[PDB]
Parts: sequence; C-alpha cells; structure tokens
Amino acid sequence: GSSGSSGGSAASSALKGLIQQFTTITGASESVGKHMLEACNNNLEMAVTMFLDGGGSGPSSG
Repeated sequence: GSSGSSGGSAASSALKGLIQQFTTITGASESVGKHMLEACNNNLEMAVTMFLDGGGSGPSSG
C-alpha cells in the first residue's frame, strides 16, 4: 500500500499550491479546489470568489 503513481505530467505542483490555498481558505477538498481552479484558469482568487459566491454557508457561523 501507499505508493505514488501519477498519470499525466502537466501542471500539477503549481496547481496543488493554489488548491492548497483554496482547500485552506474555503475549506474544500483538493479534488474540489482542482475543479474550481480548473474553471478559473488556475486562479484561486477567482475559484474562491466563484466557490464562495456559489455556496456561502459554513458549519456554524453568523
């Protein structure tokens, strides 16, 4: 068990970076941050602004 594989090698490390910022800022998962950043040309600011606007409700805040 526990063994990396990786498929395609084209913009991953960087992507992660942002993803991390997203999964951290927002609190979503990577896969999500990857989908959000994937629709934001890999732009956290956008992904965030996008995800945020599109679904603004935490676990317990107000």
